[PDB]
Amino acid sequence: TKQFSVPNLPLNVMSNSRVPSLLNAMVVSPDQAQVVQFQNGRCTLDGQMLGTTTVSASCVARFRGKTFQAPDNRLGINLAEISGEPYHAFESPAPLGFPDFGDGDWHVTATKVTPSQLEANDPVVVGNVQPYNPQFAPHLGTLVVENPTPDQVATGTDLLFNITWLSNRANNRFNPWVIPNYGSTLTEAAQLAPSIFPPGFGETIVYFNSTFPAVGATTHAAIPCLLPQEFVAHFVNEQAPIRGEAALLHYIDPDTHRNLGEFKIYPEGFVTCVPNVGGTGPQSLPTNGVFVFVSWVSRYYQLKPVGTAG
Amino acid sequence: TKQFSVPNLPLNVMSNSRVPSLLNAMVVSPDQAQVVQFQNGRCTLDGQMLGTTTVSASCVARFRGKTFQAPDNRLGINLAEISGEPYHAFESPAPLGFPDFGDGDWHVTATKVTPSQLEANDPVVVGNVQPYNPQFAPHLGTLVVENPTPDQVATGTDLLFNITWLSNRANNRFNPWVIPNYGSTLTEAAQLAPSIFPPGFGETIVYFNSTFPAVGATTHAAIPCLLPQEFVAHFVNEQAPIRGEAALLHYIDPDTHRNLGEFKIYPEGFVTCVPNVGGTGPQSLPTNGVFVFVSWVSRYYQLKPVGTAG
Ligand SMILES: CC(=O)N[C@@H]1[C@@H](O[C@@H]2O[C@H](CO)[C@H](O)[C@H](O)[C@H]2O[C@@H]2O[C@@H](C)[C@@H](O)[C@@H](O)[C@@H]2O)[C@H](O[C@@H]2O[C@@H](C)[C@@H](O)[C@@H](O)[C@@H]2O)[C@@H](CO)O[C@@H]1O
Ligand SMILES: CC(=O)N[C@@H]1[C@@H](O[C@@H]2O[C@H](CO)[C@H](O)[C@H](O)[C@H]2O[C@@H]2O[C@@H](C)[C@@H](O)[C@@H](O)[C@@H]2O)[C@H](O[C@@H]2O[C@@H](C)[C@@H](O)[C@@H](O)[C@@H]2O)[C@@H](CO)O[C@@H]1O
Ligand SMILES: [Cl-]
Ligand SMILES: [Cl-]
Ligand SMILES: [Cl-]
Ligand SMILES: [Cl-]
Ligand SMILES: [Cl-]
Ligand SMILES: [Cl-]
Ligand SMILES: [Cl-]
Ligand SMILES: [Cl-]
Ligand SMILES: [Cl-]
Ligand SMILES: [Cl-]
Ligand SMILES: [Cl-]
Ligand SMILES: [Mg+2]
Ligand SMILES: [Mg+2]
Repeated sequence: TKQFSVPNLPLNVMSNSRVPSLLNAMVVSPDQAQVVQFQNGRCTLDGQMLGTTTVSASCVARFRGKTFQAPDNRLGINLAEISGEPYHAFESPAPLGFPDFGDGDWHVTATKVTPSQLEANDPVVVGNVQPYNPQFAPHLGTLVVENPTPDQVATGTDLLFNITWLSNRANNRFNPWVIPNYGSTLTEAAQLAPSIFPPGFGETIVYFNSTFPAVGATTHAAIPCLLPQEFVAHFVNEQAPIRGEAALLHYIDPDTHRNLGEFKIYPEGFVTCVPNVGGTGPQSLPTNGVFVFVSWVSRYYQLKPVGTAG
Repeated sequence: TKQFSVPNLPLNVMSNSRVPSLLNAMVVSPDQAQVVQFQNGRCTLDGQMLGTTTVSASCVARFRGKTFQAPDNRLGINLAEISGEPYHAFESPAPLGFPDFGDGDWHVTATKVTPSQLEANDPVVVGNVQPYNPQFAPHLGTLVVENPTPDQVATGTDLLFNITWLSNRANNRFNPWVIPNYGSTLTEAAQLAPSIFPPGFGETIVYFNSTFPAVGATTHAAIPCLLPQEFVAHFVNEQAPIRGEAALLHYIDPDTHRNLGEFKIYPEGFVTCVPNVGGTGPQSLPTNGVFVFVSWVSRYYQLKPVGTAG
């Protein structure tokens, strides 16, 4: 009998669930090629996270591990959870929050996190991770940092990594839809968050975008996700049981309470709308509105078209 | 009619409200030398943020601005809000989320954020900010990045800054309690979040600590804050009116459901406990417990001592 709700925070104060950035737009992308299968920002309406999704904003697209010396002055990393708890294979696709961008270089900045190594001196290590490299095995807990600086880092150093920026592979653009190949063969427990297929009734998937230093992207420096991280954290906190086939939301002007558009959020944890034909759908709406739960509805509830005709 | 609550997320999945890091401890510091007056992580129980506190996890201890050339190849920054909205003086102490560490160097990593500047090439600028230097004027919207790399950045470049690490000043240790001098004279509107005084009844302030690359700290790489960021986000979302002089919380083992300790959270937005005499108070409790609202209480409700005798 805990009733379902969404966070009533304005869109442009909530954050991406695949990079640590503010949300500043929502778009649709119906005629786009890739499957939709992000591993971060995946959460059911009753609060079960899927893939590698963490509830922790400060773990989104981070990773942590201990260093070892790999061939040709490459820096191997044995992964742990960002909390420092051990990471074991065969249970999830990768550690919690682990970045899910497969189509380009991760230019990373790391710091030492052992307090005894933080009494003095420069704790930073930088480098790049190439998820398309053959020595990228996050399911089994290991990856490589190419061209580290310093070249020489003592074995067993505990490092916490951030993605400072992403870039395209040579002669391609960087597609932020493409998830990594996590390697191995995943147990049933460690299964990827499923892919999401286009719903019916003229509906198209809604993406929440952030501007992000993603250099050479197909999207013009924009990272899409299926749910704001605050939605993930809200559903995990609430654990409201699913009581309908989908959940109708209204996107409200917060001051004047006018309804700016109708959306559906499905049990599997993604939002849809029906774009006004020939326009950008929700992209033209102001970004300072607030989502509110109206009611559960069935799958065939017909949404009012949102946006302008063009 | 909206009843008060706190997020029922385990402590060690919630995040600091003064740096973007996981919480991994809670401590007390009764014989602490400094006043308690953080500007980030400040929120009333009914959801009014104070100081520079933002609701947005991805704005905590970040800042943004446009570059200009300052004397001696110093890199001046004209601040904006992290959202890119303009920042104007005389309304807040500094932009939303602006870092509130005054006692040491900020070693910062910035990226370009203009999509047209992100089609190719390396978008990173690094440097350090010295909040104790005379050209640090965050209230009026301007600061300086010393020793930038590149040392030549075009004027008017939009940059988003993160604090990669902090370090002590020469011949001192870095005290993370010390807030910056924001400069100028603050209007009534732009007032600092007030300082917090020790409450009675044998209570002492509870700090939520993160391990963080703060080099040479008085705390050994630990950043304290008064509220998890998720508490800030929760109170802003809920807006539950204050209906008592303080709010009694229990810190519950989430599986065994047993009570590990009693705490009070006050309307002004800080947590207290009564340490068992001679011990570290809440510091010895497991960090995977969950805070639960019991009831409103008066200021003179007597907490059972928490922790061990030593
Ligand atoms: C090794 C190096 O410096 N290479 C330069 C190019 O940059 C590399 O380009 C690759 C794709 O072709 C890939 O994106 C690499 O990640 C990228 O290397 C990164 O960026 C450079 C600038 C350095 O900082 C490296 O340390 C870093 O790993 C560069 O290509 C241009 O920029 C990159 C970011 C990419 O957008 C590419 O498409 C652009 O043409 C070229 C020309 O500037 O110069 C070197 O080859
Ligand atoms: C300019 C420089 O390289 N200085 C070195 C010292 O580092 C500086 O120390 C200052 C305090 O005395 C202050 O913290 C500066 O921020 C710090 O400079 C930073 O760290 C160094 C290592 C470089 O990366 C700089 O680019 C950066 O700005 C260094 O002091 C020792 O480390 C620092 C972090 C601090 O903890 C200090 O107390 C330590 O003694 C010394 C000895 O290694 O070497 C240079 O002087
Ligand atoms: Cl019911
Ligand atoms: Cl709602
Ligand atoms: Cl989690
Ligand atoms: Cl240690
Ligand atoms: Cl049903
Ligand atoms: Cl219906
Ligand atoms: Cl009532
Ligand atoms: Cl209620
Ligand atoms: Cl509660
Ligand atoms: Cl805010
Ligand atoms: Cl009482
Ligand atoms: Mg899992
Ligand atoms: Mg203000």
